[PDB]
Amino acid sequence: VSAAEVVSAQENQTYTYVRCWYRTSHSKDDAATDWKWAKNQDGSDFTIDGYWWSSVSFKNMFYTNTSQNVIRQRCEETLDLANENADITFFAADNRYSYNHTIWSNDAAMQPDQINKVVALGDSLSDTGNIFNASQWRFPNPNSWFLGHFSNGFVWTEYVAKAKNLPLYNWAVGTGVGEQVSSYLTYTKLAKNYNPANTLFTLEFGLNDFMNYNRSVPEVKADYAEALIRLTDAGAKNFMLMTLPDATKAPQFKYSTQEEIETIRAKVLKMNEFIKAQAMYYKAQGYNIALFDTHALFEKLTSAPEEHGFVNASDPCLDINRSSSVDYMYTHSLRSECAASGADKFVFWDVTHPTTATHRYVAEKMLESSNNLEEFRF
Ligand SMILES: [Mg+2]
Repeated sequence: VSAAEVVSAQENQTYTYVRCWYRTSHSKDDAATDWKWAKNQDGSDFTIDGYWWSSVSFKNMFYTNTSQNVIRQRCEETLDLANENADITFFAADNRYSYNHTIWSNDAAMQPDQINKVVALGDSLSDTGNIFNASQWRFPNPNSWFLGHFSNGFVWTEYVAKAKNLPLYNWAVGTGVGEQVSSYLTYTKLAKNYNPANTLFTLEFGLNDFMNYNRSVPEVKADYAEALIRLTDAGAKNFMLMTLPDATKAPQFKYSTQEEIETIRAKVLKMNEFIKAQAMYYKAQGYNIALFDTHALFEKLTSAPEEHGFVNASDPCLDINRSSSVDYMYTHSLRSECAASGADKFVFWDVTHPTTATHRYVAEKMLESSNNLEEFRF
């Protein structure tokens, strides 16, 4: 995008409204959500000033001078739910028909030298709503998956961002990581006072490539190395990396052959050694890298769930008893064991994805790692 098209979009100042989403139930066993327009204390509609921009139709981001904390506070005050599990999220919307557009809060010209946002790249372990908006709010079904998250609540990146009180800008899609990098590079050219050294990047991918597309280990390794080359060349300094959990331990592989399981598992182990090597490579160059061994953690969770506060690591919480992508389009009841224990005691929500309690557990172990993240300046 041209420097003239950047200033041209920035000068096209308007306003929009804020859609405040929330979990309707007080229990995380129920994924259903609803929304209200953010209001001011006087009862008038809350608006934010700024400019829109999109590289392609309906894929709009709204850029505002208003901070994420001010917007979050307006939603909290408007909703007044007395719901400890409200799990509020918010977006820019002109009216009830708008998609859920991400609000980018522009940084100040005089930012201190400290991490001030999280930018996530990856797949369904990280997506907070991209494929959901792209599918017109149909995939995954919003009665059985929490508002576009492939789980019953927040994913690990949201828990990390929450713990550090940082805004989270998500590029993960439940379109490839190379395209997500290109998209991140394009949208941030429209951001004001953007310094990539103040961004904490999260990156996880490879499971979809091995599980769904049967991609070779070298091509996935090459794409991963490419994503880090492109981000570091564009000024990225801070990363949270993770090894891949062995997805063959998820319930969906009850329905796969042993030969398929062994193939995928072998690819995962090879990729994980490469991820560890990549983390070392960037650490050696002076980058701030936090590597967490999610693979080792999932081996423990799936072999001894009781040692980690879980009762079941073998079945989905949802009553899904097959592996079919069609199931993401429909509403499902919880299976009896999960309705009895609560979803906070199951490792898996559906046949593939962790519950939000597992996502929180992973986030907390990641936050602990590298001496409470001693190389990052928050
Ligand atoms: Mg490649």
